Amino acid sequence: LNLNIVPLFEKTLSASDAGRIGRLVLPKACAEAYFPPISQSEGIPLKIQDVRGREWTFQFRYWPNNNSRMYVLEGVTPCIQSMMLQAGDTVTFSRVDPGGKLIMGSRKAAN
DNA sequence: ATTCTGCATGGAT
DNA sequence: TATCCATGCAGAA
Ligand SMILES: [Hg+2]
Repeated sequence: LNLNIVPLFEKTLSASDAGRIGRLVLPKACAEAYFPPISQSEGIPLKIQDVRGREWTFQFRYWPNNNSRMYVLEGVTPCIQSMMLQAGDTVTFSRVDPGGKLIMGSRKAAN
């Protein structure tokens, strides 16, 4: 059958996202809009392939923030290093239709 | 000291 | 006023 890659959204890494803590923050709008919906704080494990085949597995989860939710992927440090990534570079998420498989990529900062 | 948690804050807009 | 995510910041180990 016929296949296509739908871009979902991107995230320009912050220091907090890029450093040692291992959590990459997702803006709520984007999280709820493009990832599986989730009803509990401690969310689900989420598998994302990269261009060169490799599956990564993060916990996709959130906490109560104000009267809403703040969202994150936990356990990302391996992947960031593997991709030689820093604050200011950018990660792009993307979906493959039909079937809705999640994949990812990144690019270096503008300089 | 250190890393991990689980939020809460407040700066930026 | 409001929103909200980058970073603070305390337990707990
Ligand atoms: Hg990654």
